[PDB]
Amino acid sequence: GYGSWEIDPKDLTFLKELGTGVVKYGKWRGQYDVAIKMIDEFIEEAKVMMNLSHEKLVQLYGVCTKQRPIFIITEYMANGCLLNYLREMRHRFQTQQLLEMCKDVCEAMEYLESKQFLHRDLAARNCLVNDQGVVKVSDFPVRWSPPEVLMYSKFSSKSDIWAFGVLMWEIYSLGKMPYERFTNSETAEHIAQGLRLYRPHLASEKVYTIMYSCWHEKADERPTFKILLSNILDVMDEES
Ligand SMILES: Cc1ccc(NC(=O)/C=C/c2ccccc2)cc1C(=O)Nc1cnc2[nH]c(-c3ccccc3)nc2c1
Repeated sequence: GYGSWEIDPKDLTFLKELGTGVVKYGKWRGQYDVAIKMIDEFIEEAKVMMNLSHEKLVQLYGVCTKQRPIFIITEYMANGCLLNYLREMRHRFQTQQLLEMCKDVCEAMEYLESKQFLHRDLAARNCLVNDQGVVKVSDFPVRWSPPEVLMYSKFSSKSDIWAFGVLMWEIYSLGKMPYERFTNSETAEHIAQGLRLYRPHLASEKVYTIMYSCWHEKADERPTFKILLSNILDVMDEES
């Protein structure tokens, strides 16, 4: 048994399909909006989620494991995927809020960092946005990877840092694909040569400094999420 995490499937009301396992929108005891994910490796995700809880991380509500198919149930993020939000919902946010989106993600990642947990696929496509426009972290990505990952499969806290910088770039470019004119192969070559993503027009020089610091050639020279959070706050205070 999964203790207090076990949900009675009878308490669920399915309403709409969200993405295809299969994720659906519904209500839990007719009161709470939820997302429901249908299918040992699948249940591994839930176990990870039972041990992680933060305001900017998509929250597990429970699991249905006594019935096939098995369900994983989370909070419902009304505005969907961050990538699509950036591309399709620009009428709903101003330039000042771009940094707030970065701060939301940075807070989630600082929490993960403190738990010595690696995300390994940080990108806008893996973030969700709620009804209030709050961004939360959810769940080969060459364009989000540092040279040591592409060359040696060297994953660390510093590979999440690199990926975060690319995410910041995604936000400030309003959801452009990083290295938009290159293939994955070309991107890897260019990254190894020390080429870096240009400054998006919406990014001030101080904002760009933050994202650029995430892309230092030497992993050990990249900041931590604790440092990045303080930098973002400082810029927020100066530019707002
Ligand atoms: C159901 C489910 C189960 C598990 C996970 N796993 C993690 O979040 C990982 C966390 C994590 C793990 C480790 C570390 C960090 C984070 C996610 C989900 C999940 O897709 N939830 C969801 C919520 N709201 C949504 N809104 C829309 C939408 C709305 C409108 C349009 C389109 C789409 N789709 C949604 C989907």
